[PDB]
Parts: sequence; C-alpha cells; structure tokens
Amino acid sequence: AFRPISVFREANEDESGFTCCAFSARERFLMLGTCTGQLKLYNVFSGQEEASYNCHNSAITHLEPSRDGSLLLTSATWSQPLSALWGMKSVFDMKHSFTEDHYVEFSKHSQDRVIGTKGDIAHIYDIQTGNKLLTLFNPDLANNYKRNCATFNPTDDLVLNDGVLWDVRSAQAIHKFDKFNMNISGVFHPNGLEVIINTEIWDLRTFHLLHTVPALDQCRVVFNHTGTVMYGAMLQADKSPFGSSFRTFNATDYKPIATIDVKRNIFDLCTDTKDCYLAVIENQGNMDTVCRLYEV
Ligand SMILES: NC(=O)C[C@H](NC(=O)c1c[nH]c(/C=C/C(=O)N2CCOCC2)c1-c1ccc(Cl)cc1F)c1ccc(F)c(Cl)c1
Ligand code: NA
Ligand code: NA
Repeated sequence: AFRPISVFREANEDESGFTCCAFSARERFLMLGTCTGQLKLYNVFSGQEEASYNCHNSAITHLEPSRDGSLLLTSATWSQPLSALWGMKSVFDMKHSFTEDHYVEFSKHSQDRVIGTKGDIAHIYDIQTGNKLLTLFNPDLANNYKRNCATFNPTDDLVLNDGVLWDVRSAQAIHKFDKFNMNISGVFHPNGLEVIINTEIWDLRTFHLLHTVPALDQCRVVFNHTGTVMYGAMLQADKSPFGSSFRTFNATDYKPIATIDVKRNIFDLCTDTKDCYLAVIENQGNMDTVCRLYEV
C-alpha cells in the first residue's frame, strides 16, 4: 500500500513550483528542483525548507545526486547550459556543465563519468576534467526515438543509446534492438541480464525477446534501491511530463503489483535509500505542485 504520510509545498511561494525530486545521501532530506531553476533541500517529515541554491534560469527537469553525497546532476528546460554537475562539499558550486545535453546520468558502478543525451546522440564525460570522452551515434543503427535517454549498465561496460547497445571500451555498437514504438529507448534492469525497451524485455546475452509487458507502454521507469520493485508512469504525448497514474511491478518476474491513480498530473517520483518512503510531485491545479510522501 501507499499511505500518505505527509505533504508539503514550496515554502512561502504564491505558486509552488516543485518539478523534480531525489533523496539526498543525507537521510530525512529531500532535494527538489523548481520551475524557476532552484534546488531546495527539505526536511521530509517537517515539510520545512532548510536550504536553497540557484542552479538554472529555467525549470529543472531532472536531478540525480551521487551516492557519495559529493556531487549532483541537474538538467533544465531552456537554459544554456541545459545540464550541469555540482559539487556539494564545503561550498555548492558548479564543477562542469554539459551545453546542449537535456538529460544526464552518472555511471552506476563507479560514479566517475556522466552520460548525457542530445536527441539521438550520447555523450560520455569525465567527472574529473569535464572532458567529453566519447560521442556515441551510428547512422546505420539509429532508432531515432523521440524521448531517447542514454544510460550505462550496472557494471558501466555497456551503454544503451537510442535502443543501440554499445561496448564502451571499444566505442562500438554491438547490437541494435528492433524498434516497436516511437518514443521510449529503454533501460537496463539492475540484474545486469535484461534490457527493458518500452514493452519489450530483451535478454542481454542472446538478444532474444523474453517478455512483452503492455502496461509499460510509454513509461519512464525507476527501480527501488534493492532492485525488487519497478515503478512506471506513462508520459503524456507531446506541462506535466506524466499523467495521473503510476504502476508498480515485481522486478523479478514483471508481474503487476499495483496501479496508483493520484487524480492529478505527476511531475516526478523517487524512493529513499532504504525503500521506506515514496516521494511524488503532483500538480494541485495553474502550476501549483506539492510533494507528497507515501509510506511504502
Ligand atoms: N528521477 C527519475 O529518474 C524518476 C523518473 N523521472 C523522470 O523520468 C522525469 C521526471 N521529470 C521529467 C521531465 C520533466 C520535464 O521535461 N518538464 C518538467 C518541468 O517543466 C518542463 C518540462 C522526467 C523525464 C521525462 C521524459 C524523459 Cl525521456 C526523461 C525524463 F527524465 C520517473 C520514473 C518513473 C516514474 F513513475 C516517474 Cl513518475 C518518474
Ligand atoms: Na536541524
Ligand atoms: Na527475472
């Protein structure tokens, strides 16, 4: 079940502008991006703001803290730069930026690189220098997914970009997964064995189709930290990125668990390091978002 535990809004603002959320490496603290480009740190139970930082001059779309607490990735909507890497030790400061990349992630095993997406193109950067190490794009193998989002696998040796599997060491495309939808490019299962591209579940070893999961159509997904539950929410067609519902699935067998309709459009969700709480950004209206905390 998801029992509403608490709710809060952007403190002392006429219109609350939360757009995205992530739990910090520090417990009891949620990081929220806003539609005016700020990063807020909230005490999650009190619902009280503790700190605010200026990141972008447009809406923050997504953010990701490093596991070590030292770094933060942000992306924005119509700023230059579109994505940035922030240091959080001693002083909050921009370390590097990624000009035209509208989406960024850390590498997974060792968080020493950033992978950025610009349209059909993936860019891999070194965190130390900020240098672009690799550009990944193969015109023979592209799927041209409209909502492409490049990502590393659990051990960082592979990348999925535009439904193409790349060997990072050799910078070679090793397999193109066949195209079944216009938008969604896929993610790696945390098990290291499977690729989830929209409704299709592929075996990483054989490239065989393992399963079809229709309810995942047009969804962004995130796994809990233990890798036992998958959350999906359907994008709306191209403003809130999602509709009013999310779904959970058992990550071991892809069986559905629950469908949760919150009757309001969803901007983001995240679970804490311990998988005890779910935070969801929901539009009350008019942009006037709240962050709801749910007990899992
Ligand atoms: N933190 C995470 O990774 C969780 C992830 N959030 C997002 O994916 C996300 C969360 N937000 C966005 C954009 C927002 C956006 O473009 N905006 C909002 C602000 O105004 C400008 C437009 C995205 C997003 C949209 C499209 C694309 Cl291809 C990439 C994305 F990252 C998630 C996973 C499962 C879910 F059930 C839910 Cl509800 C959310
Ligand atoms: Na305190
Ligand atoms: Na499985």
